[PDB]
Order: sequence, then structure tokens, then C-alpha cells
Amino acid sequence: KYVDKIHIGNYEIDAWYFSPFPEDYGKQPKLWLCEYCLKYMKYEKSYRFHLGQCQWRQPPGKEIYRKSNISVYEVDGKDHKIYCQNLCLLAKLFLDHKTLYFDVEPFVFYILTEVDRQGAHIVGYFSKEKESPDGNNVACILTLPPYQRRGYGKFLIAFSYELSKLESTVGSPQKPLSDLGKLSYRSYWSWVLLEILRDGTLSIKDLSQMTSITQNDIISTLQSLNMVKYWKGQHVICVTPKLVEEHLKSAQYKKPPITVDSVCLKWAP
Ligand SMILES: [Cl-]
Ligand SMILES: [Zn+2]
Repeated sequence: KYVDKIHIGNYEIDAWYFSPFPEDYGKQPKLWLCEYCLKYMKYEKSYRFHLGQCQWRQPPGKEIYRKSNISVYEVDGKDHKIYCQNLCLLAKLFLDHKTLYFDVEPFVFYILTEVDRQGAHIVGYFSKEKESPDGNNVACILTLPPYQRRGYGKFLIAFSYELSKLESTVGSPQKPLSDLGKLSYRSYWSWVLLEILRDGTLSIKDLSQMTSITQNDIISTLQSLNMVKYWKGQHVICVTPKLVEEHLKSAQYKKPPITVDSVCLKWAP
């Protein structure tokens, strides 16, 4: 028997996929997680004890972003092996194609939290290879189920590209994306490109430089917006500024409820 339900903070969440917690953890009805340190436990009694003993009120690592009550923590998987091993076992419950759980040192994880008087509550995260051969600025990304479809997912994507911009480099997420992944990325890419095309002759490589979105990713977005022509084996951006405004005004695209503010980011490569 696999883990199939978890209790974390005040949420219970059913699992979507196999996650390789040790066998005897699968045995239990629920898995109980500390919402701050992410320690997993077998019983409500050990959960309650931990709750009253644990001193953590936020993720480990560095708070590299604070705007209002949204915070992002940078955790190095080398400096915090166990926390990150726990994060990965948690994420694998909802990510089908996540492969890495124990070998965490090559990764740095970015933790989205919303803060109240009690502490900083994890809402989602994305991991990133420290050095990427394939040029992936995200390895895995995930908004926890009860928080999905509220702009946290898109905040994370936005954020992963803000980091790429400060590294003066283009990047694409590791594939395959989930269906929620695909939709959120195509939506983010769309909004970013449309917003910019509103404000005069920019090549696709010019757009790639400004946004840190790869040329393939810009091309495939522009195709779905119907703003790219094919000429002699070359993708040519063909934009009618009325159809740009047309698109924006529509329902499909809009400022996410919540956005990355480059000012409130305290990070450098
Ligand atoms: Cl659920
Ligand atoms: Zn704890």
C-alpha cells in the first residue's frame, strides 16, 4: 500500500501518484507532515507532539523575496539535504514524471509561502539545477492542489524567468510539463509577449533577450496567437497591433492576480 492521503497544516490532500516514502509509511491511512520543516510522520499522536515541539515557522534558507505577505525562500539542497528530500517526496505525490527525491545536492529549491501571524505557509515551489546542460531554468514546478488555479503557479513561472533575466540567460522548463504546466506556461508566455508587443519592430531574438524565454518557446506561443509567418525556412513575427490589443482585452489573457516585483527581489547570481 502506497501513501494516498497526507495531512499538512490544516489541509488533507489525496495523492495523485506513487511517491517512494519508506514502505512502513505507506502502510498508514494518512501521512502527517509538519508544514514548516516537512518532516513526515505516521500517526496523529506523533504529529501533535511535533507540532508543539517544532520551532520552525518558515522554510530554511534565504528569504530572497518579500512583497506584502508573499515570500520566496531559496534552499540549497546541499545545505539542507533532509528538508529537500522531504519536499521532493511530497512533490512526487502530485508530479508524475518527477524522478529525483534523495539525490538533492545538485538542486536549489524555491519555496513560495503566504505569511500570516503564525508563520510562512508553503503554497508551492520550483526546483532548478545549479548547472543545467540542457538550459533548464526549472526542473520541477508545482502548486499544492488546494492552491491551484489562483496565480501562484504563474507567479512561480514569472519568478523562474526573473532569476534567468538576472543571470542574463534564456531558459525553458524541463519537459514534460503536466497539463496544468502546459496551460500555465503558454498563458504566461502569451501575457508577457502580448504586453510587450503593445508598446515597434522587434526580432524574435530581441524578444528572447528581453524576456529570457527561449526562441522556440516564443515561436510556439506566437503561433498559437497567430502572430508568426513562415518565410523560406524562417519564422517571421507578423504582428497587427490591433490584434495585440484584441487579444489582451479578451478573457484568455490577463495580469495574474499576483505578480513578481523586480524591486522586491533580493537576489544576484
Ligand atoms: Cl484532495
Ligand atoms: Zn517541524
